[PDB]
Amino acid sequence: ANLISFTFKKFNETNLILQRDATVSSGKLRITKAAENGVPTAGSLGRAFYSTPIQIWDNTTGTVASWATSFTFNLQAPNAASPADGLAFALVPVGSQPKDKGGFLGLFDSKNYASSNQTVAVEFDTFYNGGWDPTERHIGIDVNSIKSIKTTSWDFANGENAEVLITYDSSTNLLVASLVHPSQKTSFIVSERVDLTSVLPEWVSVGFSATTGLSKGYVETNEVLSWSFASKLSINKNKLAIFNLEGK
Amino acid sequence: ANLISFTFKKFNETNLILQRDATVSSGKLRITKAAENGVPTAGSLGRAFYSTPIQIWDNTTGTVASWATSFTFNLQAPNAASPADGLAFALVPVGSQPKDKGGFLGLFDSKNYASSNQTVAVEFDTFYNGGWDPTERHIGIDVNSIKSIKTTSWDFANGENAEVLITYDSSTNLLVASLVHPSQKTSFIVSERVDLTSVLPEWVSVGFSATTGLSKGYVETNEVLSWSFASKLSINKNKLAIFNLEGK
Amino acid sequence: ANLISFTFKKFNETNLILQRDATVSSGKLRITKAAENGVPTAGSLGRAFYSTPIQIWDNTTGTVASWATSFTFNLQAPNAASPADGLAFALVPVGSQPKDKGGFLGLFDSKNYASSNQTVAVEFDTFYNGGWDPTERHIGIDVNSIKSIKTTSWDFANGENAEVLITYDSSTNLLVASLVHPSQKTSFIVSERVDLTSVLPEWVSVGFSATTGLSKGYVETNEVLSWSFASKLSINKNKLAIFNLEGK
Amino acid sequence: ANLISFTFKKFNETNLILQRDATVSSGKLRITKAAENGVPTAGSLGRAFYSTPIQIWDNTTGTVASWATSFTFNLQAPNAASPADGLAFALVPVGSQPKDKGGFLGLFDSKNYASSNQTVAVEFDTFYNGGWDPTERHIGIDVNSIKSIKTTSWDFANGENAEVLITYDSSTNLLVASLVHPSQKTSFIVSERVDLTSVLPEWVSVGFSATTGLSKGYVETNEVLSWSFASKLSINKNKLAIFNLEGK
Ligand SMILES: OC[C@H]1O[C@@H](O)[C@H](O)[C@@H](O)[C@H]1O
Ligand SMILES: OC[C@H]1O[C@@H](O)[C@H](O)[C@@H](O)[C@H]1O
Ligand SMILES: OC[C@H]1O[C@@H](O)[C@H](O)[C@@H](O)[C@H]1O
Ligand SMILES: OC[C@H]1O[C@@H](O)[C@H](O)[C@@H](O)[C@H]1O
Ligand SMILES: [Ca+2]
Ligand SMILES: [Ca+2]
Ligand SMILES: [Ca+2]
Ligand SMILES: [Ca+2]
Ligand SMILES: [Mn+2]
Ligand SMILES: [Mn+2]
Ligand SMILES: [Mn+2]
Ligand SMILES: [Mn+2]
Repeated sequence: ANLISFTFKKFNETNLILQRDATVSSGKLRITKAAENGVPTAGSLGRAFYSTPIQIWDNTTGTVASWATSFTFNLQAPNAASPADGLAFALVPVGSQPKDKGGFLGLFDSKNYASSNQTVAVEFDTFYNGGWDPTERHIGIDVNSIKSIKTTSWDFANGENAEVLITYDSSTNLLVASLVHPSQKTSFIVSERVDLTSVLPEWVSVGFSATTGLSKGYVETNEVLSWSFASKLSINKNKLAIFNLEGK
Repeated sequence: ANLISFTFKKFNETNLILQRDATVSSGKLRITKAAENGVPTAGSLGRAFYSTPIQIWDNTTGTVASWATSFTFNLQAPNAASPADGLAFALVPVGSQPKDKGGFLGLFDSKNYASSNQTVAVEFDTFYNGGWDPTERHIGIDVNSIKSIKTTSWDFANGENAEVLITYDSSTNLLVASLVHPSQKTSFIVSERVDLTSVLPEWVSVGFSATTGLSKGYVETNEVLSWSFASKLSINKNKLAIFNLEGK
Repeated sequence: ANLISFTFKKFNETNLILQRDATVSSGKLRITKAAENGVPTAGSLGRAFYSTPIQIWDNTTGTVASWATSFTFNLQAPNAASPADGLAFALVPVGSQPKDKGGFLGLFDSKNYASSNQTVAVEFDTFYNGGWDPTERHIGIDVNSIKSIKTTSWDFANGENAEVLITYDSSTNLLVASLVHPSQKTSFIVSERVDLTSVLPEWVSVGFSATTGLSKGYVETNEVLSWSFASKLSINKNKLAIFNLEGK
Repeated sequence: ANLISFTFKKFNETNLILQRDATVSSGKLRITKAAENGVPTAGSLGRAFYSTPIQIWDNTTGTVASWATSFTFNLQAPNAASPADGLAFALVPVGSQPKDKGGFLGLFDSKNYASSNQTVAVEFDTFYNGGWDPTERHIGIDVNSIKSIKTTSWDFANGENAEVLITYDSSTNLLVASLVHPSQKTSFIVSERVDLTSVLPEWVSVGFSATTGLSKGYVETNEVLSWSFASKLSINKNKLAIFNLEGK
């Protein structure tokens, strides 16, 4: 069985693929733009992916990878009544480029299903886009669309660390995503069946995408403090307890 | 840093401490009694712990272990309208013996706080005991009492696998417990601050406790299909993504 | 696949089976007796095993475990021209008791093959017993006999740390043992085919055995500073890179 | 602490940086050219490195990474009396290009110390270059020169798998390299102190380099069957047991 894993407790440019406004500052992955004084700027889009492609499924053998990722993020809004747009963990084709900003989170073009995007994302959505969104802040699973196939309520705590765990089990095709705000003692969970052989190419880049608002005042930070990933592809035909010790 | 981990995809008597009705049958940990025909029996109590003690905190250094556990369980009731009582993952003192059966799950004596029990448990409670329980099936965190310090709703699916992840972070003192029913695509999550140095002895046995009803007809299986554990104790002063690959 | 591992950077009585003179002092596993002033005593025998049994092979499936262990030891002799006897890493039957002291290292009765001992050991032999030993200090593989089936020269550095790696590959039946003296930049290696299904019971205790001389003046310490173990048993049919990081 | 690891039981172009003749064929990394009939060709040079750079030391904190790698290789010569030249595991600067072929193994220019190459390599040298080589087949440690700073005898078994383990301990600055031929039950070991902060840049590519002879008839395969790597960089201040299970 082929294995790949990593743990970034601090970040570095050298092992990341940085796109647009995404930047490493003082060991922190700052996906969207912040001023020298620490003011988040509007109209920002940023992306970061790991420098090594991950084989998510094998066409010749029919094997599917089981994988898990954990990260700690922090969305900090100067004014909570007006922030946007959110951040997401995504699997994209290898040389994949950013798409629409704002509510599309740098990952999608529109609300309708476009299979040629070949993108799976778990979004953490700070802004009510209504054109497609549920009423409150939510975690969603995005398959080739910004219009999540399933969501769950997220009691987002402004400027407070969120510790995320996303797991994919090959044998049940189940994608699970959970968020914890340790300072609030709150927790949230989403689970949906996703067939990755239907959605993603055999090889993907894993990482993050985030945006700020399309208006001057709708601003927030989209920072990632730590990140851990592990994947296991069987040859023919994920120890999770040991994995979250690495990251969250 | 001292480390300990294991993964049981199948079970064996030889590395377990079996108490009361708990038994290994065909590689499955059957905590409570089942007939030769496969009929769950009432009035049953069973416990299983790992044969090696886990240091959960160090008095001399002040260090606290971070740990994670994942398991898959299956509660199967012939009649869903009348089952009891549930199963729990517990940390108990090393030579610890079973307590009250039924709604006390083999772990506690009463509803009031008794610190000398020194027991932390995450319960999966199939039965409304009301004397202390919420109205529906629930996951709860038990600290020296059967009366959980916090609960969350559990849409229990009869005879369907439940994949559980329990994590404890030393730095935030946060115990998180999540349950997934992959066949239903449902998921549930509980999080509460627990100071283990206040609750548990330095050394504990980790494992499971379960009971059937205190009436002839209130019967269910309490089976554990797989189990994974990992713990990390720093010397002075948990990679989770890699851990759940091991178990769930 | 069933997994078991641990890493002791410091030692504790609570997760060990201590036999005879073996003792934990200031986080160090002291296999043989030392005075309050730090003087090693003669005629000493000591043993330490992990509290959880390891399944080394499965009779019903025919599967054999692959395993690896790493430890750092220190043999300190007041007078190098007169020390004895050495220390060994051993796999013994579960409730196994010490045997002959001195040159037999607490593991064997005699030089002739006795299959009922069911013991595999990698010895680090400080003393020329001649009755069976090579001329100089040696690493040997012991199968049911103190008379090694294969040895290699060991340029033992008195009172200097030795970092050991022992690996067993199920698919090649190859036991490899290596010793490094980092302060000397020296290294030594032994490899021999051993069929464990022929030698060991299905379940074993893993750990250490050591002895001091059978004369007043032939004295040394037999200390173990750190210890790491991992084993993997397939269900029906070892990552050494990551192992020795955690390991050594 | 930042972590990185992988295990290739089979190979893929997508996560490798392939240079010159190096190619992936049927899941095997074939470093040097082979004909369609399976005939090794002369005058070949090939290199393969992992697509993610490894931080081997940190200038700002003074921290040095501990790392380990394990691989299985196979050198197959049609005529043993005339093969060349060998293969090596190397750490090179990130965008580093191949150097001289033949006896220089694609890694070096000459025998004299050139610090600007910034290359550490463990060589497995099939050919007596005399200009710098010991008389028989050898494992050597190469620091900025093809003239090894230390070697050891290698009883090379033609067309037989060699299982290699290379470890670097930050605290002792010790590089250890061992080779096992499981079919022969033979083993070999080399150890030397290397200060990596003196030799390598902070970031390196890890991987392999190999060459065939500079004469028509001096031909061999230089195949790598599996490969595992793990590295650990502390923030301010390696479990080998578990590593070599996943590893080898
Ligand atoms: O005002 C901020 C908002 O502006 C909308 O036009 C946009 O679609 C939203 O995603 C959000 O950015
Ligand atoms: O009838 C079944 C029930 O009986 C009650 O007396 C008991 O307290 C419950 O835990 C449950 O077992
Ligand atoms: O005096 C030292 C020696 O004494 C021998 O009789 C004994 O067999 C050796 O193992 C060694 O201990
Ligand atoms: O002919 C075989 C040999 O030829 C030499 O000139 C060369 O330096 C050696 O590396 C080897 O390839
Ligand atoms: Ca939105
Ligand atoms: Ca109850
Ligand atoms: Ca001897
Ligand atoms: Ca040469
Ligand atoms: Mn949304
Ligand atoms: Mn309850
Ligand atoms: Mn001997
Ligand atoms: Mn050479």
